[PDB]
Amino acid sequence: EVETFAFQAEIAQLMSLIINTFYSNKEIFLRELISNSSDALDKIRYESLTDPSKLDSGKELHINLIPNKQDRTLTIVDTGIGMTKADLINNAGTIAKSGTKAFMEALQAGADISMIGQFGVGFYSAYLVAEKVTVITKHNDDEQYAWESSAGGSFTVRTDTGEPMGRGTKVILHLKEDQTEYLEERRIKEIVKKHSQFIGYPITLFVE
Amino acid sequence: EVETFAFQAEIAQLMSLIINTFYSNKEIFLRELISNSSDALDKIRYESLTDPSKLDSGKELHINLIPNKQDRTLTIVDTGIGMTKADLINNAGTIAKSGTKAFMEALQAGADISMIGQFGVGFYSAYLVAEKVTVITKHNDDEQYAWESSAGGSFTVRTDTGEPMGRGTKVILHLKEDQTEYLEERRIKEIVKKHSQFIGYPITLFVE
Ligand SMILES: CCCCN(C)C(=O)c1cc(-c2n[nH]c(=O)n2-c2ccccc2F)c(O)cc1O
Ligand SMILES: CCCCN(C)C(=O)c1cc(-c2n[nH]c(=O)n2-c2ccccc2F)c(O)cc1O
Repeated sequence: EVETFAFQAEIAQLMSLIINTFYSNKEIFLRELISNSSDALDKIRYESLTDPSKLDSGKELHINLIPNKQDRTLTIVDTGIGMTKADLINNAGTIAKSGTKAFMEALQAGADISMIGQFGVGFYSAYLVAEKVTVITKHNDDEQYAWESSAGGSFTVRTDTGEPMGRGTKVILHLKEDQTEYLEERRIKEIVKKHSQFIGYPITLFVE
Repeated sequence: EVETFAFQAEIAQLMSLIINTFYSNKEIFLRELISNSSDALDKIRYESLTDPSKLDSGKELHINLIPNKQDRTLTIVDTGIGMTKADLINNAGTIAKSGTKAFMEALQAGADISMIGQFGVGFYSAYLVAEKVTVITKHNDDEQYAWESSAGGSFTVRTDTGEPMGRGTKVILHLKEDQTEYLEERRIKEIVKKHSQFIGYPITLFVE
């Protein structure tokens, strides 16, 4: 039921850098995850133009931010196109390899960690604030999958037995003990207003 | 052979704004066209992972910048995924409508024309420097098409009888008389270094 995969050398090295480098501007993880969600929403919106049945799994195109102080998690939910099992493995493999190489070269040349998104590896900035990331995803052409990594050079993929989401992606950030500010309403509002004010989909910040 | 289409009200209004508003920072058109080319290159690179035959129409993934002082044109060529006839009409229609609305609202609120790309309508910044834009495109699933507009509320689409390009998109900017600086080698190099230094594909500036 649970499949374990080794990250390739470059991605494993990038994840180690993100976890271990001293960098105070951690708030940029939110902008990267929202940007990825917006891109997935653009994809399903575009496909629905030639094929309206693509929206049978859900018409609403939105992003939800769900803080949970009890579980110490910040969840980013979108109703985008979602990812197939192959998409998950390819995005944690071949895509993340070319992106990492180009980004790590720039960091050595004097670039900032905040430019990560320009290299297509923005998702991995989640490890600035999270000790573990769980991704639940559902694409129209596949079953619901759960991807997870606490870094450490590996990730797991399993079919998800949880509540069906219709279509889209849910990124569950298991926050580091010293990073609970990202569970606070005013702090999340501040980051969204600063970095994601022009996203073309409604962003709802859930209250506890 | 030649089909004529009316732009919808919002896009026609955006194109008029771009042509008539006083805005000195025109150089941003290049960044938007290179960004679109990079996105199309990401698309074909991703599709080729599950299907390597997608690269039968060309393996090289690059961007070429071709100035022509005689014809007063700056051409941006890419070997990206290209666009089908439907893609051309949809990108000049439904996609450009939602993007325009969101962008024009921001401009009224105090935003800058330089943020156009965040709204998915970055291509239309070409009209800051061009009096006419011709687009030649070839997608694996369709024939070679020529799209053209001098704004004025309409665009044409025809099957292209020119030289086959294999796969990708060619954007031909017919420059305004006072915008010939964008044909100069040092000026193009300056803009690419400033705004497109981290693009993940080789950018070749052709010499005359
Ligand atoms: C195992 C590594 C993957 C990490 N995750 C979850 C992400 O990057 C990520 C992906 C999507 C997504 N759904 N469908 C789709 O095409 N994308 C996508 C979007 C932008 C770049 C690439 C993408 F695949 C999302 O909505 C939200 C995300 O945070
Ligand atoms: C009639 C209006 C269209 C204007 N043009 C030519 C562009 O926007 C434009 C489009 C592509 C392209 N090829 N394939 C594909 O998917 N794209 C694409 C990329 C980014 C956003 C949307 C896209 F369709 C390109 O390589 C270069 C471009 O300058």
